[PDB]
Amino acid sequence: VKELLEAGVHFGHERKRWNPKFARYIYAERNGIHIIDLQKTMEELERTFRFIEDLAMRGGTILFVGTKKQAQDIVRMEAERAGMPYVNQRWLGGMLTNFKTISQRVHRLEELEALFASPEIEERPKKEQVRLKHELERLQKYLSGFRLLKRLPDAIFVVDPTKEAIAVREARKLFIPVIALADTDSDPDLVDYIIPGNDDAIRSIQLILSRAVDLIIQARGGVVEPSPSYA
RNA sequence: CGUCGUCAGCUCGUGCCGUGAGGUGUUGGGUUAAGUCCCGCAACGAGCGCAACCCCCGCCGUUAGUUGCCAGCGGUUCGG
Ligand SMILES: [Mg+2]
Ligand SMILES: [Mg+2]
Ligand SMILES: [Mg+2]
Ligand SMILES: [Mg+2]
Ligand SMILES: [Mg+2]
Ligand SMILES: [Mg+2]
Ligand SMILES: [Mg+2]
Ligand SMILES: [Mg+2]
Ligand SMILES: [Mg+2]
Ligand SMILES: [Mg+2]
Ligand SMILES: [Mg+2]
Repeated sequence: VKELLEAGVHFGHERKRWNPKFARYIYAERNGIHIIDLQKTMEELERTFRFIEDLAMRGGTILFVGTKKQAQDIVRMEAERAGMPYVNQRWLGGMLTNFKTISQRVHRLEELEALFASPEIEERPKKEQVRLKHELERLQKYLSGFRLLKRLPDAIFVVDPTKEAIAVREARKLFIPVIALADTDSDPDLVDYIIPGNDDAIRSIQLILSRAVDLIIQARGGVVEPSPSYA
């Protein structure tokens, strides 16, 4: 499932703005930039995917987090495709560590879908319609990929662990294992199942997250053919 | 009951940070009469306050016509 010229796709990036624990995943540094050893990326993609597989084939949830503008859209696609939750927009504080309270907000979200499907009163004032609807779009913006989470994920997949340090933090306090793609600006030891690759180029964000979702469906019940990628 | 003070404020739940007192939220940019609302945010909500719901005055309509009103008719002791 794994493919090999991801070299055409990413080979990583970032100049000495690096974290030095990431030393082991580096072949050399080129155009004043850290160049990620793909042979290591391989060793890892395997061991990571093995974990991913077992989790799919036991029907266990993955939380997908990415909000850096680059990996932003491709998590709505790729996660819906896996029929799994994600946070696309802002990563609210305490989503895992204070789950039940955050979710108490999704009941509100549902409750608006129900109320605003119609009618059960449109004899409520004009302002209130406006007010309530504005709220509705709101929850929808952050909470959309979140509602699929009815229980604490059995794992979480993150695009930038540095950028999503809070996320990795919340998981570790819960023992929720962490999967992440991570370029050279990252603390490796902080990840359980790790994908040492460029995390800023959508070429790469694409390949890795897709093949992830692919392995997710392929072992879950079915197989599928190409999914959406912006050029 | 006064007062600060009709001032925009004071807290809480759980989360997070801190050995701890405590912090966060309630800070921050814009806006408002206002913790008023907007956006941003390790917070996410909730409460007592703000506001709204009640009374008065301003415009209009309807229900009413006496003890109140008199526009036109008729009388009119000259006082609807
Ligand atoms: Mg980065
Ligand atoms: Mg607290
Ligand atoms: Mg201290
Ligand atoms: Mg503590
Ligand atoms: Mg406290
Ligand atoms: Mg205060
Ligand atoms: Mg305070
Ligand atoms: Mg302010
Ligand atoms: Mg005031
Ligand atoms: Mg308020
Ligand atoms: Mg705030």
